Amino acid sequence: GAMATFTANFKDTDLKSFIETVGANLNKTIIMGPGVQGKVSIRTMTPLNERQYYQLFLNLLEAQGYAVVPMENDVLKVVKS
Amino acid sequence: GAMATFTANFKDTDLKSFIETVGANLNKTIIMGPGVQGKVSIRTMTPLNERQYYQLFLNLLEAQGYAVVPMENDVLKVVKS
Repeated sequence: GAMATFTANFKDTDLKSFIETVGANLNKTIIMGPGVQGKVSIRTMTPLNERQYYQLFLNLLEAQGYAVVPMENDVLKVVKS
Repeated sequence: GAMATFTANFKDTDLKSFIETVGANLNKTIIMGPGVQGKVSIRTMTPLNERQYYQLFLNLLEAQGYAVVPMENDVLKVVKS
């Protein structure tokens, strides 16, 4: 039932900037290790609700070789796996 | 990369006018119940995505005593809570 308003359409986008954008869109504080580097592409087929967008982000980062762990006070920390 | 593009800058405007303006920005037709009245000022601090913007709207209205009910054909209904 939740509103489906989240989309992604990135081609060869800087991965750090992508992570920052997603974090902002999810109202999370982002902590990134210095190993977080490179490019990512992702295009949603249809709009997502917030939880589905969060799930996509997790599944994508895992596939990219990045570990993503929640920390106190609304933090997501992303580091090399 | 361009979800977070909603903004608000309203000073001493009619609540009804504010509701209508949000509706237009969300491409939603507004249905208002009786006794929706007031004045509001509100300013976003950074640009918001649709979920964030809608939630800001809901939070503001709830503080005034109003609920929002999505309805069919891209309607938002605003009634006393």
